Amino acid sequence: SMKIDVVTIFPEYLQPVRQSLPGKAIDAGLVDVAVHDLRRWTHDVHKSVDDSPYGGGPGMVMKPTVWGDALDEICTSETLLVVPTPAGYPFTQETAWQWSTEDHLVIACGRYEGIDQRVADDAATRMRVREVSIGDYVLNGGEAAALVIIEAVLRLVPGVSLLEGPSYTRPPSWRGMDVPPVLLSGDHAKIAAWRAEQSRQRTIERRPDLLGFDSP
Amino acid sequence: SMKIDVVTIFPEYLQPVRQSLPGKAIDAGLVDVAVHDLRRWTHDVHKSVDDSPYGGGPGMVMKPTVWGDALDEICTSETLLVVPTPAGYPFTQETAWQWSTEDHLVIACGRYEGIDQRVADDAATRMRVREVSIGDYVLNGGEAAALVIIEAVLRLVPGVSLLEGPSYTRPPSWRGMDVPPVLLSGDHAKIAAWRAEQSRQRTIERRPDLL
Ligand SMILES: CCOC(=O)c1cn[nH]c1
Ligand SMILES: CCOC(=O)c1cn[nH]c1
Repeated sequence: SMKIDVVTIFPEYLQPVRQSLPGKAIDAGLVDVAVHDLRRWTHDVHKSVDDSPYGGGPGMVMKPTVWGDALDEICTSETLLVVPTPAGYPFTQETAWQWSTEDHLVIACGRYEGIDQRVADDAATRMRVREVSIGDYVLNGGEAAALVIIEAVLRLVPGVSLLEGPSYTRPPSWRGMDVPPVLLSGDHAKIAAWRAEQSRQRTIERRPDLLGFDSP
Repeated sequence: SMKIDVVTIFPEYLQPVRQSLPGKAIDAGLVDVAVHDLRRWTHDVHKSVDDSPYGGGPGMVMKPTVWGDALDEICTSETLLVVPTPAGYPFTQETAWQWSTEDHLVIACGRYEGIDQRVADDAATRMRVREVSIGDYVLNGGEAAALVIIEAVLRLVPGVSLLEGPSYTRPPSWRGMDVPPVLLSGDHAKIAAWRAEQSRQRTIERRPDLL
């Protein structure tokens, strides 16, 4: 069974929920997901986890010491350490398929200004490290990106190109709008053709990059 | 004050949590977020929300009569309707900035196989509709994508290029590794030039597509 550990200063936010895809996986016994409060590894009364950046700039950077103790306790040399960040290598469907065979994923959630770089540098001396982006926008912390990665990966676990065109179900006419009649005909070959053409025009319009063309 | 309505068959999973950024905004009174269970608008005892695809194929497609009623109740002509889908236009930082000044966002979460296309086509005749992808991977449903979109938009509400390089804070030395000396130099022109070169090298290595 696969084990996923998540580390965050917002533990309530990432606590697993029974009625969800990861919730079902856990219940089928196919995965163990544990959430850890980063503040468990702090010593001071005020339990501080970040500080102003060396060299100046906005916001705060998470301290290396606290992350060091957390990952020392949670990770082994076998661990794949996942770190969401706007500056990461791209997380894609290939990435999801690959991670779906892993024994132990640890996901380190940190603020967007970053965890002190020495943390990832240190971890890399003992385990495989993957800093990754799920897309080109900014989140305040890695938490929401962790939830996307967990969804993408777990649905590919055993036992759990081109854009898709429009899809339709009953009734065949609704508010004066009809389902494309080819879909009603039962001709497998004609239906395959119409769907291919629909996918072509959608991909060219919305995602020309996928077909090897310049973006808008 | 911004209003966000989220429509889903997984209401617990999407319930706001106090200990989060969206939870802070809500308690600060900068947004009101409302989560609705789609099953509220079903017709039968089974609370059916999908049905087999015309033309055949795997998976199921969400019913137009059910989503139709739900959006009639929730949306107004001022609504910007958001539909996460792998087939969408890309959601980017530019998109988040645009939506951050909207009065009413409604986010329709469905399974990845899709919602009957006539729902969006119908809605687009009396309100603004945006189908968007948050990245090139497959989720079972739009729920996690909605959390990401809400996160990116809300942090841009008042009150709540190249890649960024490495960042550092105290202590100066840790486990045999020193913060790069130039950052403690007090030469802020040189610091900006060093950070630009770090950004350039990191972008070459991790995202060469951005050049
Ligand atoms: C630490 C925050 O991380 C992000 O904002 C992100 C991750 N992927 N895309 C954006
Ligand atoms: C309705 C399911 O939505 C997705 O799978 C998705 C959205 N953006 N990237 C993937």
